[PDB]
Amino acid sequence: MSNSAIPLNVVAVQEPRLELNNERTWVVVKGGQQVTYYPFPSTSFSSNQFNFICNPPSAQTVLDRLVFIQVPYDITFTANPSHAGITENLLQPGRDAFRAFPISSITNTLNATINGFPVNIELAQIIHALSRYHTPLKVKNGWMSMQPSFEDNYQSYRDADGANNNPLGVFTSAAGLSELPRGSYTMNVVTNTTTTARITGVLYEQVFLPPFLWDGEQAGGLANLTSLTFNWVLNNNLARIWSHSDITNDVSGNSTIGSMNISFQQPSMYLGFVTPRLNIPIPPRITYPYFKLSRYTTQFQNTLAPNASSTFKSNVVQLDSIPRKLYLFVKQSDNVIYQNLNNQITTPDVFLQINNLNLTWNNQQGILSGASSQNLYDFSVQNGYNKTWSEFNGVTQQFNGVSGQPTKVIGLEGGIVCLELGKDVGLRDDEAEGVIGNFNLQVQMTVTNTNQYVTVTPDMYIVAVYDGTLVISNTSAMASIGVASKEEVLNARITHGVSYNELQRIYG
Amino acid sequence: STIGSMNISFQQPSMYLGFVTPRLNIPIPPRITYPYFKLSRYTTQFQNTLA
Repeated sequence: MSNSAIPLNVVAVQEPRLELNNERTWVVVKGGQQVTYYPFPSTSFSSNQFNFICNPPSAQTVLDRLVFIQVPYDITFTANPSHAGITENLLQPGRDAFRAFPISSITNTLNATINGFPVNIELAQIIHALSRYHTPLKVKNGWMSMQPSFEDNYQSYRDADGANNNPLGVFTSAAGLSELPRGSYTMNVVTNTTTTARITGVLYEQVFLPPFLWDGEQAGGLANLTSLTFNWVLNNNLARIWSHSDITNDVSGNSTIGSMNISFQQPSMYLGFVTPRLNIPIPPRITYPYFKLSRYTTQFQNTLAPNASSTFKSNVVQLDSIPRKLYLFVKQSDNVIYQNLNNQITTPDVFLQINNLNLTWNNQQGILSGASSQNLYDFSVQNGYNKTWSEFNGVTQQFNGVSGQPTKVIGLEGGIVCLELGKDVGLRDDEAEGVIGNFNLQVQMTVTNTNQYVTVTPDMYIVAVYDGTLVISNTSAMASIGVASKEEVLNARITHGVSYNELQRIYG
Repeated sequence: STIGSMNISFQQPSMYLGFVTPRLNIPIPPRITYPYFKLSRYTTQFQNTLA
């Protein structure tokens, strides 16, 4: 051991097949008696709102963190003339589904108030890019499975047919022990003929936003609150829930569906409340981790396609405090796909392919500026990305065997960079991962539309998550942001117990 | 719209002030202090639309 250079320290370890001794301590697991579940049916449901005001039973009972709602719903489709006709059922075996996750992207915003100081998030634009980012297969087959859950991986729906991974097919045709497509999801079909379809069922969507958690891994739920209450609002259009394929819409048209309408019934939330036992007392006041994520967004006028490139920058913003990490992507814009609804039902979620990204932290200018688009995909996947290289940088050749038909190129749906803000952006001496303040940000990024048809005006999105303390003591909910002092950040002694990998484990 | 487009001129604008002079008997202090408020507007425009 003390053979080489600077000598080391010796330790020995027993192989797994044999200890055979070590100190084996019997461990009685105990948690409070009486864990019970309630179904709080929403008071004051509407067509543009849902409001669930529910009160904790005792205020001495901890409230478990996973929460979800269920909405019974009803849609009627009908055929437009022309395109007409028309001779196939208005709903098609392989060309039709819910968008994922349905009752989510449809909702404009969600805000739950605890204790009650409100913590709210933006669910329409935030989520579709938040989904890719932290889930392993283990998770996407667990909790995440209650709502349609298969993300759009073709640049255009029309192309997909008929692949083995067409994002909206029947259950049969997803290989054993894997994530099914979104035409897997169960619901009654009361009618289905040409000129008319009409469907019914019930969809379970879990709530996102902290401190309610959509990871499987759990942590001590919020006690000792005195009243909590959720509040959705859905943006007007509501044709966004459904999905479709161009492959059937063909003509000078136009298409088969336009138009159709939805209807909800009594939704209800599902809360859960353990009780701790009279032996072990939980503290009068108690502190929780708390994250806020809020998106900043430019819109441009320039129109680029069907596969031509260009460059863009986004108006400066001044963060109050360093986000713990931020995401950046260029998605196809909102101003379109909110007109003449056929567009709403037949445009996938996917983002444009990135060529390079240079950004500026406070005053720096040109950060990362010389890192290859390949070299952007290295992190994450180190912050947990989860899509093969070919998916990022989305493009894929796939050629045809005859004389003479030119090979066909498909967009494979683009990428979204996430850069953890101290992990690989670097911060001036004596500046933590979240201290006030305040530093400009500006993202200058060149992009390319890889979707074969058609042109698209884009927008840029940048979603930054901040890390604040939140102390819920009944019945106040103070929430200090930028918790560490600038003097405390120098000479805060390092530890060798905690592993950094265990901190990136706690989402987030 | 019918209206487009007009042209506006001005002439010779004049201000009016009122100057009092206090009684010779009663004296005014050589150094006075008034309250003074200062207004200043900060603006951030974001370029998104909603309708």
